[PDB]
Amino acid sequence: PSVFLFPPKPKDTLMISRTPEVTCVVVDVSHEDPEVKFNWYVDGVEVHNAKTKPREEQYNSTYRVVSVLTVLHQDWLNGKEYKCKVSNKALPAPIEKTISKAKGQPREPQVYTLPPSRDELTKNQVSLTCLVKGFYPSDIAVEWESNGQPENNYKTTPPVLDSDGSFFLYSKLTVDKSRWQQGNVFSCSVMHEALHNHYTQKSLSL
Amino acid sequence: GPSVFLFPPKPKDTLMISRTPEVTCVVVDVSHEDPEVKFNWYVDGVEVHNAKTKPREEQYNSTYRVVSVLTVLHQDWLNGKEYKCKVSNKALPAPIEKTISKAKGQPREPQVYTLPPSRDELTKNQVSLTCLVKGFYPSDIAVEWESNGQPENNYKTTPPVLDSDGSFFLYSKLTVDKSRWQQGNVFSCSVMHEALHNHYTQKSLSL
Ligand SMILES: *[C@@H]1O[C@H](CO[C@H]2O[C@@H](C)[C@@H](O)[C@@H](O)[C@@H]2O)[C@@H](O[C@@H]2O[C@H](CO)[C@@H](O[C@@H]3O[C@H](CO[C@H]4O[C@H](CO)[C@@H](O)[C@H](O)[C@@H]4O[C@@H]4O[C@H](CO)[C@@H](O[C@@H]5O[C@H](CO)[C@H](O)[C@H](O)[C@H]5O)[C@H](O)[C@H]4NC(C)=O)[C@@H](O)[C@H](O[C@H]4O[C@H](CO)[C@@H](O)[C@H](O[C@@H]5O[C@H](CO)[C@@H](O)[C@H](O)[C@H]5NC(C)=O)[C@@H]4O)[C@@H]3O)[C@H](O)[C@H]2NC(C)=O)[C@H](O)[C@H]1NC(C)=O
Ligand SMILES: *[C@@H]1O[C@H](CO[C@@H]2O[C@@H](C)[C@@H](O)[C@@H](O)[C@@H]2O)[C@@H](O[C@@H]2O[C@H](CO)[C@@H](O[C@@H]3O[C@H](CO[C@H]4O[C@H](CO)[C@@H](O)[C@H](O)[C@@H]4O[C@@H]4O[C@H](CO)[C@@H](O)[C@H](O)[C@H]4NC(C)=O)[C@@H](O)[C@H](O[C@H]4O[C@H](CO)[C@@H](O)[C@H](O)[C@@H]4O)[C@@H]3O)[C@H](O)[C@H]2NC(C)=O)[C@H](O)[C@H]1NC(C)=O
Repeated sequence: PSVFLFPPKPKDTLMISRTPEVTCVVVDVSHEDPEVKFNWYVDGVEVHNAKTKPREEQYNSTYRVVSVLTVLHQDWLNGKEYKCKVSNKALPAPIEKTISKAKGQPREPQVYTLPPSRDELTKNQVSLTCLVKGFYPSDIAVEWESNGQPENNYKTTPPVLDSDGSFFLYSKLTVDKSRWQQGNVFSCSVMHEALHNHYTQKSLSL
Repeated sequence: GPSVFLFPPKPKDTLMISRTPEVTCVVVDVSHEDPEVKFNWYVDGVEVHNAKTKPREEQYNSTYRVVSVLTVLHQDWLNGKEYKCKVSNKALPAPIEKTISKAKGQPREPQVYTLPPSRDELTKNQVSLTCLVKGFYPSDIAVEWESNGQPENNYKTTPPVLDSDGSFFLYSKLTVDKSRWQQGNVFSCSVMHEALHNHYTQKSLSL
């Protein structure tokens, strides 16, 4: 049996309206031993808010038991430490897995929008590029809009550790060349904890 | 018991006949009770005997580590031949087998575009030169920066990202002093991929 611990979504922790949560996933539970017990602690103090989602039966005669704990936005952003304690009959000793936010001074991202290369103008579609660099930690959310409507044909690279100790990434939005040439306005939206109101956007148009 | 890992060649090694592409089979957690290890190599299911096995190395956790390296032909790898490493040990109920090959699928030619720094970034001491590569399959690729015939140092490249059409794309960012950019120096982004003619292409960028 193995224990995995997953952090909340960056967008959930940056907006008060949303609900962030820490997920503790237990895999490779055998048929003979389906009993799994969960204990949650926050900086040592034990909490009792966790809930256990229904367990799945996978393609190899095992079970995946998942426990979810809701966290406060400010506790996570302050660097509080969350640990998941798992006990099972097959285990010799209880397993403890620990997670928290990355430590360090947060740094404000810089957002630049880049128009399509002149070479790409011969194609039927063009690439709109959003460059975000110099931010820390790596938790971040990027979205594209146009006239207040979310564009959906975009892909974002994972954060990459830059040479100065910060992170950078690129986001690529693909639109029809006709939409670009007509003067439409496209925006790149960035959410990070070091930004004022955790939000900024840069526009891009011909 | 022992665990087996199988590593593919480096992309530059398969794309240039001057270099030597290799496939590495690694066996870890070999106990002192049964330190003997045997390797059997198979190319498309046919056994080969030109592999080089290196003497076992004792790790500080009281376990041995044995490595076997097979040299491959460039055209064999690019044609999708499967390579199989078979590891035999007396502590194993059965031999362990691992197979590796190039990703299946029709190759697609990369498109390379160079993007100048954003006008907003010109207020900084450092500016960002962006190289965009998209539409390539498989994801094995090499991206390098150079200027005036000499390689550049301060560049980073993102991992390949699966796009919406089933092909890959990535970005490479070169960081230079604004003074060098504004003086008209020419920076070029060179890309190595199997779908390219001569496996090499180059796109320049300057002011
Ligand atoms: C028998 O079957 C078992 C189950 O069957 C399934 O498993 C597969 C075989 C597959 O074929 C399935 O078809 C099959 O049904 C199987 O159990 C396997 O075991 C695997 C390992 O043995 C394990 O792989 C690991 O996966 C994790 C992450 O897994 C997530 O992502 C995958 C996709 O990549 C998802 O498919 C999966 O469901 C998991 O989902 C993520 O977790 C949650 C839950 O969804 C999400 O978070 C929440 O999301 C919600 C919304 O959905 C909310 O947003 C909420 O707020 C969130 O919290 C999360 O988003 C999901 N992810 C995504 C993308 O959506 C990988 O991380 C593992 O990679 C490891 O790689 C190295 C190599 O060892 C490890 O070292 C490393 O560990 C850590 O690395 C850190 C580095 O940063 C380091 O700091 C740590 O110290 C280090 N830890 C340790 C201990 O070293 C990584 O962990 C790895 O690939 C499979 O996930 C698991 N199955 C399932 C279903 O989970 C058995 O193997 C199989 N065989 C046998 C013999 O039993
Ligand atoms: C006893 O100790 C062994 C050696 O550890 C070292 O020595 C001891 C004394 C300590 O000092 C250690 O701190 C020290 O590290 C352990 O062996 C290790 O076992 C683990 C698994 O149990 C192996 O992890 C696997 O690593 C794969 C990648 O490994 C490459 O990259 C490593 C750096 O990140 C590098 O250290 C490796 O040597 C290897 O390097 C590549 O080698 C090839 C061929 O030589 C080259 O072509 C590449 O260019 C090299 N690349 C680089 C970057 O250098 C992972 O891919 C792999 O993950 C895969 O499998 C897991 C399942 O386990 C999947 O979940 C995952 O998705 C993925 O598919 C895995 O993590 C590790 O490599 C071993 N170390 C060595 C040196 O071989 C023993 O485990 C330990 N025994 C016990 C009981 O503890």
